Amino acid sequence: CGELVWVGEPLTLRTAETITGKYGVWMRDPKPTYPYTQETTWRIDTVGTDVRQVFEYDLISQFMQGYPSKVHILPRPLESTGAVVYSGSLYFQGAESRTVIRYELNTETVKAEKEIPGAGYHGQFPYSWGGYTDIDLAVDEAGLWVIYSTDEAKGAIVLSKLNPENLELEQTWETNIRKQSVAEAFIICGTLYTVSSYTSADATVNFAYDTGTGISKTLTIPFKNRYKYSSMIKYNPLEKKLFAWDNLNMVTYDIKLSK
Repeated sequence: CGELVWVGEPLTLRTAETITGKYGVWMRDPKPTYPYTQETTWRIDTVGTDVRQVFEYDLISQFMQGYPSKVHILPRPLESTGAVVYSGSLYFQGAESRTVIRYELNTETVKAEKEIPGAGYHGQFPYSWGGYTDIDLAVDEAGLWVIYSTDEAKGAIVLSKLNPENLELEQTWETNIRKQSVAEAFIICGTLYTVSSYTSADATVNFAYDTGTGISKTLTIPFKNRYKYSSMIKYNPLEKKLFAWDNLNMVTYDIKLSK
């Protein structure tokens, strides 16, 4: 679980789109929990205002291969498609709010709701590609996180580790990078990494903040994005890959860590 040293070229995901026909924003659980398995996937369709539908699929279904097994109707709409599934629950930001909601998928139950203290929302502290990217939920090898900013932090990235059961903020770190200066961010092995553009063609993983030590540094790892679409990239620690949505396709990026 060392420092990132390389990011691969983006590879189009064809699996879920092939079996289902939907390009959709796809999510997988890095801690699959019975009765779900590694073949289970969830899609948020990105069409419409105040989206509440999450579609659940078994891609090796013995009953209805190709069609959703279940459609969940969330009790609050999504602020953005940047939700995560972790340990059997969907964690999402409620529209027009700084609230994170834990929705248990197999029981359709809200198990926790938490206001992220002081967090900006709805266009106050977006990433550099704009949109409602103020609050970014992330999963890594140690569980669930949230990436945000606050007025007191003057727009610098704040990072909190979340208790997945009750959404308490178990530890917080105020980092030394402005959120609006980077295009997206993700956590790998307890290090926050950010992506920046530095010309019209060229982007890099440009910064690292290690939550274990507090130490940060500039990086220059090439990051080959196809587009500049306001979204959140999500690390999947089970697959050890980054998953991104660009409005056309889901793509994965392979990673290498120093050994």
